[PDB]
Amino acid sequence: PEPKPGDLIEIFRPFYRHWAIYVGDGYVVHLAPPKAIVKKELLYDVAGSDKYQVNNKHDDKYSPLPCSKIIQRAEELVGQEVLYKLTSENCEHFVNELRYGV
Repeated sequence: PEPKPGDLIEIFRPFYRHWAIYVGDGYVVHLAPPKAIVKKELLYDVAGSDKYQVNNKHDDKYSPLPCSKIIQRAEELVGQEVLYKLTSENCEHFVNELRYGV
């Protein structure tokens, strides 16, 4: 089933979860090493063969930003580097910041 634009994507990679944000038409916005940059890539490629799901876990208590703001922000961040560690705590924080705001 296809994710909605703005949906948080939890990719069950072996021994670690990788987070992304769906920005429509098959694409996700996520942090990746090409030292790590914000990339706009195909969900097909980012998920690979790994199991994944939509997980807007904080939607029950927190209110998501309008889907226009989620996409404008996520896409206007693409290209910008992050000099911090690619921890699942940080990958979750990065996407939660895009969906819910600061």
